[PDB]
Amino acid sequence: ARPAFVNKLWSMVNDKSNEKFIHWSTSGESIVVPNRERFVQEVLPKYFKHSNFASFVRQLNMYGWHKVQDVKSGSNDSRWEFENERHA
Repeated sequence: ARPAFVNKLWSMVNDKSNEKFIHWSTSGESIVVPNRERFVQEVLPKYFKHSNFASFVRQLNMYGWHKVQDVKSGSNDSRWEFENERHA
């Protein structure tokens, strides 16, 4: 059956009440978390009793989602946009 994590992710990203904290890009291709801190503080607890961002990202990685590291080191860090490896 669909894993509980995915059920929760699909539910949270599609719930308009979470819009400020996590939403699909307007293209519908990536999942955007504008600010890590607000998301962890206001959204995460609603779906996972005792979790944290590292746990959330670890689960995302297993399903093909990645925050591409395209900015040189030393050259924000709070914005997290996720893109999936699997393409059409």
